[PDB]
Amino acid sequence: DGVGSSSGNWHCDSQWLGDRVITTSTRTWALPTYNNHLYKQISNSTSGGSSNDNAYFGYSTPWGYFDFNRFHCHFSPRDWQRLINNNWGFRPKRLNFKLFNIQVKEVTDNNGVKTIANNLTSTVQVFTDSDYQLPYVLGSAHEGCLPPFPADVFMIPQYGYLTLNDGSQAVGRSSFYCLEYFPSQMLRTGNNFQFSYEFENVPFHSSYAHSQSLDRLMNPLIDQYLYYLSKTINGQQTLKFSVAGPSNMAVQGRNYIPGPSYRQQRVSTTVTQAAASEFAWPGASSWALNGRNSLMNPGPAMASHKEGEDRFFPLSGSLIFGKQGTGRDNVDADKVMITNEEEIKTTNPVATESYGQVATNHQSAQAQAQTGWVQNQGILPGMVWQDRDVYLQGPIWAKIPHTDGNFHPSPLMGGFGMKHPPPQILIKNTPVPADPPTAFNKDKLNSFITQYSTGQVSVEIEWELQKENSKRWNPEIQYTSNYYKSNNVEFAVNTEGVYSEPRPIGTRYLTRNL
Amino acid sequence: DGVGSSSGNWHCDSQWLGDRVITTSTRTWALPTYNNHLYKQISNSTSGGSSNDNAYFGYSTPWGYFDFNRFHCHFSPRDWQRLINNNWGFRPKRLNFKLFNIQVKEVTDNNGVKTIANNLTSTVQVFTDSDYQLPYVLGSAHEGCLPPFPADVFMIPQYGYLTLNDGSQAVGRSSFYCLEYFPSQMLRTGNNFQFSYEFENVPFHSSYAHSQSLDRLMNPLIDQYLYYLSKTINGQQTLKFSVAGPSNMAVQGRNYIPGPSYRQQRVSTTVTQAAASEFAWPGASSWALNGRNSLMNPGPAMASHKEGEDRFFPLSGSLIFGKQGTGRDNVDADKVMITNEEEIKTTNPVATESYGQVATNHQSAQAQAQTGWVQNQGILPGMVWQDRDVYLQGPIWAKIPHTDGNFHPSPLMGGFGMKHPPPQILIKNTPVPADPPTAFNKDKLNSFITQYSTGQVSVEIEWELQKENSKRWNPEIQYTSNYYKSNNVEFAVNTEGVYSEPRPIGTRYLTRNL
Amino acid sequence: DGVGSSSGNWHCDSQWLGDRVITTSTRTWALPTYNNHLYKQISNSTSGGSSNDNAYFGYSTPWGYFDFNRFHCHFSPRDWQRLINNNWGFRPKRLNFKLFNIQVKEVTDNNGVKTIANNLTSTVQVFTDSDYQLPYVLGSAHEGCLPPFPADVFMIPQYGYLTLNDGSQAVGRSSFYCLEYFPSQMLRTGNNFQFSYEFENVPFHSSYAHSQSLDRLMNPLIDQYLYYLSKTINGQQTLKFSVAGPSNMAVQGRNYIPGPSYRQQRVSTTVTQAAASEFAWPGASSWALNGRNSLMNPGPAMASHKEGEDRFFPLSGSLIFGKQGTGRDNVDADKVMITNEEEIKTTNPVATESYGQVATNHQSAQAQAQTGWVQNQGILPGMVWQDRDVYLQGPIWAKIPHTDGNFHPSPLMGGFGMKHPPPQILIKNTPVPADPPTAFNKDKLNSFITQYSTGQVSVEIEWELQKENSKRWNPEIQYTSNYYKSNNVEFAVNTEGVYSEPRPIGTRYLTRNL
Repeated sequence: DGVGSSSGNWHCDSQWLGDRVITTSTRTWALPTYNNHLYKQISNSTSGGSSNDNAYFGYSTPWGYFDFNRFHCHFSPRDWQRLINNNWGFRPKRLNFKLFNIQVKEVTDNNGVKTIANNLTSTVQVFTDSDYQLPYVLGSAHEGCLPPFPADVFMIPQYGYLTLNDGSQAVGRSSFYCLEYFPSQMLRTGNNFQFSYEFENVPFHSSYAHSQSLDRLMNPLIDQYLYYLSKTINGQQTLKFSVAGPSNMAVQGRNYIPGPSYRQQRVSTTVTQAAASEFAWPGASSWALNGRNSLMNPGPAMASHKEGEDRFFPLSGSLIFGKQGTGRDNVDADKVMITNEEEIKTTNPVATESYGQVATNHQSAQAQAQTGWVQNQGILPGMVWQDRDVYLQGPIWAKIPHTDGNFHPSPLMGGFGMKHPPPQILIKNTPVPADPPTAFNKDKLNSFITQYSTGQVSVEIEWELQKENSKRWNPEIQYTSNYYKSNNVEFAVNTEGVYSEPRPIGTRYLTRNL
Repeated sequence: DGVGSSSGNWHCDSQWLGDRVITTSTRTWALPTYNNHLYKQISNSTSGGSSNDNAYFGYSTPWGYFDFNRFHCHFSPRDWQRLINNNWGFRPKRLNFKLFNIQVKEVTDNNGVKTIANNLTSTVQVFTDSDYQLPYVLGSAHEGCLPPFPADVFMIPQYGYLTLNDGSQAVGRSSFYCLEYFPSQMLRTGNNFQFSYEFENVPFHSSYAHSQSLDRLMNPLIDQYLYYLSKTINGQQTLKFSVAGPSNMAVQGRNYIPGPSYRQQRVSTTVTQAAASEFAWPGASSWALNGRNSLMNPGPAMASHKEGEDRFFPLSGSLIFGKQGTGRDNVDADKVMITNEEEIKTTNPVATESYGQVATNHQSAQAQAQTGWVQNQGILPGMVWQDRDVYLQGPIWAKIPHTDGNFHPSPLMGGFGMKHPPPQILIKNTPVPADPPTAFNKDKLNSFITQYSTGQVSVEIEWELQKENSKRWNPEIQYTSNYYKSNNVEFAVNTEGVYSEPRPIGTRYLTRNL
Repeated sequence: DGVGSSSGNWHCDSQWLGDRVITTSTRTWALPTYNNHLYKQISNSTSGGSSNDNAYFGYSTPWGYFDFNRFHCHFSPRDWQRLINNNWGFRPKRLNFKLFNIQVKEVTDNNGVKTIANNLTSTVQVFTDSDYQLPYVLGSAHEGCLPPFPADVFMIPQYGYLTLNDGSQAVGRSSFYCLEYFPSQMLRTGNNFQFSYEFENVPFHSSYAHSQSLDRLMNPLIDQYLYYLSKTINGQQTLKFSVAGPSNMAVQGRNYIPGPSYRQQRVSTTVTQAAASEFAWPGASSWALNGRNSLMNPGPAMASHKEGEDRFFPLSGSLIFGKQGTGRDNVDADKVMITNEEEIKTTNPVATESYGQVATNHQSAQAQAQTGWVQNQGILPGMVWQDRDVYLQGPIWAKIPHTDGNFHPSPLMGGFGMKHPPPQILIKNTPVPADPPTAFNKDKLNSFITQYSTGQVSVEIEWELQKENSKRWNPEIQYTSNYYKSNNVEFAVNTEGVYSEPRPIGTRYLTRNL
């Protein structure tokens, strides 16, 4: 429109209908100039790294991008509490995104002092990768998302991507992408940008915990009409059979079995434990691709620990969040928040235990029957399992890789897997050259006016709800704040205005039968 | 129609529309009399074999069959080059088949000299197994398909099938099929045969190579909001956590993991390597069925070798084609063409490497953390993979076995899996008895006129194309002939008129993101 | 239709309308099996040649082809005489082609004796290269055309083509063409083939000789109003000028100049001339392409000899025809017929003379004026010329090479140049395999029934005529037979039934002004 007219209003609210909840969040963003308007080839050689498992090749772009792939970007703690305490499931339906109130500033430095002024004629470029023609980086748990607290002003992360690499070198199959080779809208201070997106059909997330275990689905009062091998010896091959009943539930015939497993090493959170060695990488569970070892993290959805063993967690089978103010490198256990998936112990195997035992020979009068531990078990017919729970500060969705085949493409870090997820939204400040020389020079200009941009961003997502119809008589487990006095209110600001999330919040508090 | 009128024309051409390509191929065939018009029980006893893994029971029929289940039967090398260099995928849509210009000949031998003359009144019988009531032998990479060179005249292979066997003996469940118990059209020299077939819906074949690896999908500039266990000891269980970022990509959380594996033994193509033993069968990867060991060949789609290790190939995990003129038994490595699947190293594990490592115990102050190699890994949720590539001389389709359950029924040798593939087309010369005795004899006649038949066969297949919409800036890898001078043109005839295919041609040259 | 019904009639006649003449010719042809149904790579190595100017690479096909690119294939000598004596020009308009009365024979040899019998069920394949996708070999003066005498039975020439070569080797850019990769009609004894072709617009051939010379177009009674430099010296630079008039026609100003030239060495037909050396190749005029020297033959259209010098002919600037019964190698001059282009001496320069003289320095008081002979002269503005005359036994048309640029694409051997000439008509006997073995063998069949085919071919061409409207008073020169007695009639059969053409007949007997 014009310089003196706002191009949008501040929309931040949650609307709770019967089977739907609509979340709207608005944030103020700041966008600097990245790479000084240049594309730069990057690799482990340019970052000084030399281990082959950490080798890479790719490019850093002068473009930024908008990321809102975390639940706390849309749900307040109270809204999250309502969702998890009142619904058996939820899933995103549609998306509305807006950019408005664009403000481009120029920075001039004379001597140790910088002056900031408006550049009303400068432009900012925005486009969406609706055709998914660029590498998708929103499927990784990267920082730079919209802040959970609406009052926080955030910096737009720089967009970068990786391609095929051989050590620090590239190959002929490696691809180079120029983001200026895409049509993009150019916005001055009076312009705004908006688009709508429809989520593809995805299953409802399981925001419930099973009230029954897979091995306890039988009637505890009635025998089965099936027999099991009880005895074998007299005290001669004396085969004896008995009815499987309530007194021996472990040997009863069952129609379904627990889901797959990929065993994790076990770590205790108890201080004054002596470790026998440094094992964080040597003892790690891991998968190899083209000679590169990657850590299995978080791996298949498995129960974090057995009943009563909350002190143990899988070495890399659980999401680890950092508390507010936590450092980047080598922080203590009390500075991080270790999530656990104990709710899925009713259907999924324990992460730090073998799946089971399998016969490994033919027993005879000369050879005793032998069994072997199954540390990793693939998918078998009749298996049932629960996917990893999602969290308030955890990811929402991920892009299913474009491959010939996949099985249960639920993101392993939690969330909804989609072939066509919300498109990447890329933003960049248009370069503004400084005064050029009065004589023609064919070289590209390298002198630009120092600029940055700021504005507001709004994203609205409609969520579909799956209401609970339980006939359970006794009250359910519910997420609740603790009344006991404390120096600060949980999920609030401190005396210095710092917002903090004191604990990870799952979704599985209500119960339903298996 | 009549003796002196052709029943069809020679159609051999390729028509390239926008999203579709129509291939038409015509060949001249010759059909002899098989088994002297008899059905014969066959087994490993009748072929003199005595190893139980090679034991069989079945029947050889006097019928021949038409096979066009190889890509070079329909695509010329130039058409194949266009398809692979300009399309991200393709799949068959519909089929047209024709038999015409039937010519039945009689052969008479007087003394060391044979005379060939037309038998205008004799008939040839043709029918299609549209109901799939006969054993399907087109799903195996058998010889006898239409020649890649249109000028070559080919011999129709004899139809045979196998049933249940116990050693060299049959069981009560074994089935015997009489092909004369089917309605078939009888054609004289003036008649022709034709039918149309519609391919069932199949996914597009992946004629692309990924430009990204599964372990390099993150933004190389932004840290994750997740932590990993870095340290453990002081130099006391001192648990330390760090942010997973660009400097350590191997430990970053990931949503998807590489596909399944079934490890192959590794063989070097380098001459003057000393082998430690004869291992081609003892070292083989293998699966057992009812006490019979079958070689795992080609097995699950896995990367043939790591980067830079082209000299290595899996022992039986790759398709091996023979060069023109190559012998049948014990030929050298230079007489065969070893295909490789290096393009799928971005998503599939290396065939000659373990899938990864899994924890095998509980670490403590007394026991060091232990890990074990995963040589075989089944399907797990979140896995993605690419199927085996198809080749110009490789198979096109296969029949999915009629079973209660299957997973990703893409043929392991490459191609399109279908419950209802193109039906088997069976052809046989009608027996023409010689002069019978003037006195009645109840025994079946065993004196027949020596006959064979010849004619033309045409098959037209419409293929749907998936065009590429890449935004890649740098040029792609393309299949191209080499300009450098040579004695012969590749994919052409020699000075003796022998057509040869000098190398296997895949389909994965273009690139797309993962 | 049927075995016992003719598929066409014998049409051979000429119809003379006002401005059009329609020629129809029918011939009986015989087609053997070429290369034993095989494609064969050929080169100068396979023919034993080692000079680099004669090096080649290409392929010989089992296909034959129909050629009627000679005027005597359509015009009888009397029709040719009428055309040349009554018309100032002519050009082809449209074409009708027919194949009918197909007869396929099988040949069996027992011991030194061959038996020929009909094979009523065998087929012959015919198609036209209407899209010009195959190398065009009809643009060369090759043998194998329809005989000039309608009663002669001719053998169909074998089709072959050449591609890019480096010595006896090929390069990556070399192309291999399979003629079975084209749709073709298959004809039994009852079938026939026909198609129509429309000639693209071409200029009328000049069937006239100019009655004026380019240097004698002025009025012989009137002076010009232009002056020329007559004198220079006194006997001091004394410049003198004079009027150019009838007394000095050589110095008169002229608006147009004779056409281009490329000088030929001069050869006398007079016996008992002593040559100073062997010069037939060393003295030859020639052009080089990629290091290969090709003879300039027949080169640009130039006058064969000056007035009264009929004994001289250019070394390779004239078409040389062989008399009936003339051998292939090293025949005497009386065994060949040397054509001459003396009719174009009025506009074209003499082939064995320089185009003219050009100044080569600046004359002064110290340096005498110098001139140099112009042995080769390119196109200049104001040039006019006549193209090479066509002959009764000479070629009719040629295909203009598909190139970015060309100038006056009239074929240098004479005729009409067309981007889309009459398409090549290719014919082949369908291979008929002998008795195949009773056991399947994957190799292509190499045992075939010995066969050949015969039939009639008819071609009808409509020619447009350009009538003469001369006001010349005295009678014109006309082609006429000589009344004087001779042992045989010219253009007739001998006592042994051998038809002969005793002399080449041009088209330029009538006259018109320049």
